[PDB]
Amino acid sequence: MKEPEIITVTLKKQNGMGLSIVAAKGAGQDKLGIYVKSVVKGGAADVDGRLAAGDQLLSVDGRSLVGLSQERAAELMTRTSSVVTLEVAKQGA
Repeated sequence: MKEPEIITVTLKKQNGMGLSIVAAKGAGQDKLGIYVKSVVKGGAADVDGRLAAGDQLLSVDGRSLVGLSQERAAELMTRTSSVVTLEVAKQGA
């Protein structure tokens, strides 16, 4: 069985979020997680070096995006305060 690495990271907003995301399902998960399609060079997450491309997102600022659409997650990420906590999962398919 595949065993990824999920960790909650805390980053701030410099000029939005330069990274692609997707709301789909997978294995051992009958919901829709917010996966990271890619990260635009220059973004706070890219420059820092925490999350990577082809990852999964569960919790955001204390909340949980388990079973939400790409719009709901993306819209929620933009409607956040200065600091934004995100729990990424080290995986890939």
